[PDB]
Amino acid sequence: MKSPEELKGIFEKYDKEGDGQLSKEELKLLLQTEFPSLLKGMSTLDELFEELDKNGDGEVSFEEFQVLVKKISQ
Repeated sequence: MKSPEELKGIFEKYDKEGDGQLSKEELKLLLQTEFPSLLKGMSTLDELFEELDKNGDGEVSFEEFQVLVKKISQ
């Protein structure tokens, strides 16, 4: 891997709303374009936001998303 903190460089940018986390409006976007391999066939719209962050808060911050980035790989 290039850098372990390579995850902070993405989510935070897709946080173009100003809420600390992403409503799927900002997530479905982060998955497509930069993280296609995951949102490229499986894990569709409601299958990535609810798949790993829906503990019941219609939102996905960076640390809920934390392991998210690690889930996008081994």
